[PDB]
Amino acid sequence: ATRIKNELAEFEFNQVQIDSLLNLFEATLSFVPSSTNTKEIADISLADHSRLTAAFALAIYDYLEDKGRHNYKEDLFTKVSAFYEEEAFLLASFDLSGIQDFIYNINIATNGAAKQLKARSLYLDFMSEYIADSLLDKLGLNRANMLYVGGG
RNA sequence: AAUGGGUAAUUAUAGCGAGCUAGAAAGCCAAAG
Ligand SMILES: Nc1ncnc2c1ncn2[C@@H]1O[C@H](COP(=O)(O)OP(=O)(O)OP(=O)(O)O)[C@@H](O)[C@H]1O
Repeated sequence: ATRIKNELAEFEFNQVQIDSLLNLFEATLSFVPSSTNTKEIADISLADHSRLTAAFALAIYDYLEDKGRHNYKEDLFTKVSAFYEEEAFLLASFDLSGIQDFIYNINIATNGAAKQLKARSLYLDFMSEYIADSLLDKLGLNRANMLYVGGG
């Protein structure tokens, strides 16, 4: 808690610093549970649970501000079981193809052998990173919605 | 007693039965670019 209070003080809430706050949770709160007085939710960390809750809560707003509603107590608080059945979320994805054809393009008599092998598998890691972080600001979203990123 | 003859046994016994050092190096290539 003192690690939180030292870095939450001198801090600004904007898209410039929309992303340093997430690592402040994903490092510090990475092992702290959520709602410990329970019988089922024993393993959902507060770094992940706050990351998913902020991921959904933006997507309700982009689902509702496009349909044209402005009040939030009749389609959320009373029509909760209707929203439990209402399809309101996409699970997007992507798949970067041709990764090993690009990484393992090394051959005998390659003038840079291991440096190009360590660069190309890092290059496609940033490319798989930038496909995420450029789709989210083309939209109105950010790194909470990205549930995973890996090898493509 | 003379005289005629040799007869049987053993045919090697007990051990050691290989030990240690080396078990692929240097180039090409790749690296350095
Ligand atoms: N960035 C990466 N670096 C290293 N290895 C990777 C990377 N991305 C994927 N791989 C490895 O390559 C395998 C498959 O990669 P591939 O490019 O065939 O994916 P894919 O095209 O989605 O395959 P499929 O068409 O069968 O779904 C994975 O099992 C993974 O181990």
